[PDB]
Amino acid sequence: PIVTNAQGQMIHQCISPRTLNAWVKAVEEKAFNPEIIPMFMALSCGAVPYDINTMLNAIGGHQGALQVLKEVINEEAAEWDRTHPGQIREPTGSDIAGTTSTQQEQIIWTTRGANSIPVGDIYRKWIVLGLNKMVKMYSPVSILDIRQGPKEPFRDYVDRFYKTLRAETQEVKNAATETLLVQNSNPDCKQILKALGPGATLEEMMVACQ
Amino acid sequence: PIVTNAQGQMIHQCISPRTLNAWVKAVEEKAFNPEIIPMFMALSCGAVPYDINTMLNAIGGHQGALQVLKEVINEEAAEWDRTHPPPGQIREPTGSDIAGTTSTQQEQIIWTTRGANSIPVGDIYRKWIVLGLNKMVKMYSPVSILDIRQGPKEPFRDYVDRFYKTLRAETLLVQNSNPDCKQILKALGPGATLEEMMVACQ
Amino acid sequence: PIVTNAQGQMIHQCISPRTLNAWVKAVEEKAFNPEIIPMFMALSCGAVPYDINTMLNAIGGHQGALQVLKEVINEEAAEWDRTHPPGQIREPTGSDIAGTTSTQQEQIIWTTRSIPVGDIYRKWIVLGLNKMVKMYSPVSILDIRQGPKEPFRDYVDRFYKTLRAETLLVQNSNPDCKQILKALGPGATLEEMMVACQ
Amino acid sequence: PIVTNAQGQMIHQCISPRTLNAWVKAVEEKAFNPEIIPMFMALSCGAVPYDINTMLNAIGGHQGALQVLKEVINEEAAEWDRTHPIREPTGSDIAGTTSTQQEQIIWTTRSIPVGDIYRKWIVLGLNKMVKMYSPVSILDIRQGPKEPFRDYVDRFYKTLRAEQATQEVKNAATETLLVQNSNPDCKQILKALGPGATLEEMMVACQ
Amino acid sequence: PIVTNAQGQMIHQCISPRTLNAWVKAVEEKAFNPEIIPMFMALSCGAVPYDINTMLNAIGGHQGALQVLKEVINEEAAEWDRTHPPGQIREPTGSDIAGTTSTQQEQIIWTTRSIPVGDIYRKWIVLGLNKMVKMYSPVSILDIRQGPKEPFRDYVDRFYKTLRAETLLVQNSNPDCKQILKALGPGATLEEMMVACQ
Amino acid sequence: PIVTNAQGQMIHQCISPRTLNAWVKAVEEKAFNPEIIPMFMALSCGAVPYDINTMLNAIGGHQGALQVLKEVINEEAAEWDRTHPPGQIREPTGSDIAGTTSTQQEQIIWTTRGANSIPVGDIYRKWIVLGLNKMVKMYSPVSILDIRQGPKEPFRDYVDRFYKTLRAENAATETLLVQNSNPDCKQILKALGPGATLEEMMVACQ
Repeated sequence: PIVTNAQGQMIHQCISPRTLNAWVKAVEEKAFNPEIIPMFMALSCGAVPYDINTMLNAIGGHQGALQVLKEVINEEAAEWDRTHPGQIREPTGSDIAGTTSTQQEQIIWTTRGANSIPVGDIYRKWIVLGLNKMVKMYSPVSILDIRQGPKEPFRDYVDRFYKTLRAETQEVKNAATETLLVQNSNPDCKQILKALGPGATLEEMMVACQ
Repeated sequence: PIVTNAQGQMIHQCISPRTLNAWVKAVEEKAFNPEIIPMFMALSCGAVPYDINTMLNAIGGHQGALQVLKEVINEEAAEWDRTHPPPGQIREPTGSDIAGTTSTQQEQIIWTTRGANSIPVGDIYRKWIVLGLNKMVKMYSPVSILDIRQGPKEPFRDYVDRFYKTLRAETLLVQNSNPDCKQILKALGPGATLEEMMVACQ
Repeated sequence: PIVTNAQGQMIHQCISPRTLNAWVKAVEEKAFNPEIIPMFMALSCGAVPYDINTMLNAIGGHQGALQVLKEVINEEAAEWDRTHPPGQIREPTGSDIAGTTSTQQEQIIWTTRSIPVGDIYRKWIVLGLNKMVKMYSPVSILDIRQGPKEPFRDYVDRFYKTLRAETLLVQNSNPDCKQILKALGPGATLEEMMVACQ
Repeated sequence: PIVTNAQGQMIHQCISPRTLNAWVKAVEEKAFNPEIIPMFMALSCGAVPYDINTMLNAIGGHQGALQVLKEVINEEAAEWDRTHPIREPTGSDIAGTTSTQQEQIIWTTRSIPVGDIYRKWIVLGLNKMVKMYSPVSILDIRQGPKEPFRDYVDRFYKTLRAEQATQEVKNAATETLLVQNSNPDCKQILKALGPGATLEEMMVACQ
Repeated sequence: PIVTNAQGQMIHQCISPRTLNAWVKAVEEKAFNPEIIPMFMALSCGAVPYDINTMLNAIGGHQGALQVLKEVINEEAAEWDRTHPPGQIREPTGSDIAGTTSTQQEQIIWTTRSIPVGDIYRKWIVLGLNKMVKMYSPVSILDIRQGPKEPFRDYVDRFYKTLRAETLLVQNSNPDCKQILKALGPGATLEEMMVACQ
Repeated sequence: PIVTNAQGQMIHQCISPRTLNAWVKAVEEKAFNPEIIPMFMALSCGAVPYDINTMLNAIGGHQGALQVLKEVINEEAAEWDRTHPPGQIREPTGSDIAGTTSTQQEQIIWTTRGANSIPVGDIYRKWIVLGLNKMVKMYSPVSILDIRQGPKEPFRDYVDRFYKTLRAENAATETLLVQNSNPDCKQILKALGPGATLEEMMVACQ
């Protein structure tokens, strides 16, 4: 990340061994479940591209997934260059990816006074795009084929419903609640849920199926 | 959270990996047992809404539960906007600004640390989530206080813990005690403390 | 706890997640053995009643034990109210010291004005915890007798562990040691006893 | 690393016990898998050559590996002295063998980044070790008859990372083998997607 | 320990959960082997008697050992009162230094006026711990004899391990080394002895 | 170590529970393998002799090794006194640098004085590393001559045992490495000609 010294200058601070190991453990445990996105965003908070590359390269397995991320980064870096053909140069696509830029150069870009480019946040946005492709990828089933098992508790069916929905806005969710959640529930709950009338909250539904 | 830099300015500090894992492990282990409420309040203490959403979004399972929280948060945000109707300075925070959905890290700090009309969006948003979390504690409570009956050979100590654990999730203690203790408990006369009861059944 | 900001004002500081887990693990690991009393006192050091309630409420199990504590707290709060009947803070009631009817800020004003509401509430809880330590004590000190081939070292530790939860040491010692201990007369130090039985 | 004391002077900072043990555990756990390179670069971040030698010398096993590193360091030290005839730092000064902590700070804070240069040399030796402990060749990575393409892709790029470790400009032509060594059911699907399809498009079409 | 607030005054700082567990784990793991002495001095470094009693009281087992320590503390406290008989603070008694009749604040003023009551009380406890280290020493130095096929290096470690709890080294060595050791003449260092017995 | 208080004065700061346990665990796990030397220098960095003695005395086993160290410390302290015969501190003797006859405060004044600053902390660390090296060679069981590749041992593992033993005692002679390899590799290794790097050798025996 970036920090200010006693002198008031913007200097680089190395990513901590704790944060790096926390990221390694997260990818090993949480695979590419939807919660890997906020885990990445939290651990990469305030990081410059130099720090972020350390995180990605430190992952041991999942090398096919990391290859998908690196492909996505090249696409976004190319799109950047397309719209962006003793002072500091303007950052290229590879400069934002930290592959052709140094720690110090990345700090100058984020903290300069005129035309401040947050290269850290942009590169984080590129990686979230690749992670979203992987999160969508390890969830095969679509929200339409999420039907409550004959002897599945309604609590657990609701979690599979919204987990799958998460892998895919706030409003497109509300279209699935009143048309797919009630439709795909098992016959024991569909009778009870339709008996609560329209406009019932999700809380009122989960209690009525307990 | 918020911290002061070397110059004395109020700047954002990212939530620590320690705190984040402590909250993630807590939800994994404690489901929505009653003790999840004080854990959130302790771990999110001093957090801005940006930090708090990271905690909620880091949860892996319980996505149906989190949707109940999002309903409660929107309801409370509506109450805010209703009682807080809408160049150069920051805007006045809306309901969604306190929920951190339409406001940034910097804006949240400006609201909390400004000398004029300091609105603590972090504490307000924590209050909204505790309301949603309280709804979940009742929901994952399996047993009713009535089906907690002492086993024929169950120690009274362990029976008392299952009794008050169930009571926590949402004259009766003596009725549901096993036949051996019921004779002993009624023999202690009225007004006996829980200490006296646990000793007389050991 | 309480801290001073850059302006020099008394403000509330959140109990640390480390300290909270230390208390949670202590209750999980040390049950209600006698050493839970110093553990509570150390981990709740400098805490206002708001902080202490976070500690008690964070415990998952042991709810029967916590119910005994709240009975003790109500009794002590009543004793407070009995002896303590515009623009300034009210005088704290029993429940204000228990943090149930008082806020974080009110608790700081009381302590830093000069009524230490934090330490008083700790005294009430230690009183309740003492009742639980005696309660989970399985064996009575009278039924602590030295095994036939038990070393005097281990018997003494097992003896005083029981004594901690709530002339007899020499009586319940094995036959080999009682002769040696009675031959030293009464008033010999425990060092002299432990050396003479090794 | 280098830090400023209360007076504002550049003084040596002792490497922390946390960082040192993290590196010790990393070598114990990660052997010479490819991810040992980022571990070293992250844990040696901001380090002077004095600090870096403490990390290398703290390793318990793998003494044959360190001898490969020490050969590589001497090879790079010779190249340095050849192109570069306090004093001005020699090749051995960057390795921290003939220079002191204070001298290394003077060089870095003028400006020759002796810490970063010596890290660059050690990454060269560690890359040689990553390639060496790589068991399987990329040619013998073929998709199983009932192996899911997802799992085949991960074994493929695990192996591919291990042998392109010692390469400066990585050879992107080798990935074509992924389609060649894939099982007959997916090769039909992959040849049906034509060349230039992204790895995402391949992994979706084989699930 | 003692710290200075923003105003520059000496105020009490509570012992950290990290330090307290380090002390609890140490006594659990290292029993009363000789290395418990330096462990205590490091973990109780800078502590006032209030802090030190927290450490001792947090120990769960070893209650017979702690009972010997508390005996020694009273003896030293009596010796203090023996040699140390309005508006300002009283002069500290033996029990005041032991933290049994003195508060956190009183202890700090004494040290920060002087009298290092923390260091004195640590010194008294080291006396009791030394009595315990000698007491849990099982074997005497004479029954530490080099095995017939024991390497001299390993014999030396058992020799000085036992010797630490409370010219002989050469006597108790096996016949194979005694020939070599006596043949090196007197005044040879222990280093020289270990090379000649390898 | 030494730190500055709010007043700006040089005062002693107690060694951290983290560092001390790290040192205790290090000696328990790493015995007297060569890697014990870096652990000591890193964990004792910035320490005064008072702190360092706390580290040594906290070690539970290896009391014969510590007895060798105390001889070496006394030997080096004598060398100091031989070459180093009203209001401020005395000048430090050999035993003062070993922390046996000097206090915490005395050690700090010596290290932090502007004029004639004697770094008693670093000097005593040098004496102990000298003794610890003697123990590293001593727990080295085998001599470099009896390190021969097993009949079915992979050359990789033989190289590690070779240089581990060599580290315990700058000769820089690899003539034994090729000589003591098993007959299958010696044929291949001698066939690579002189001047081949260790990388090329380890690759050619895989």
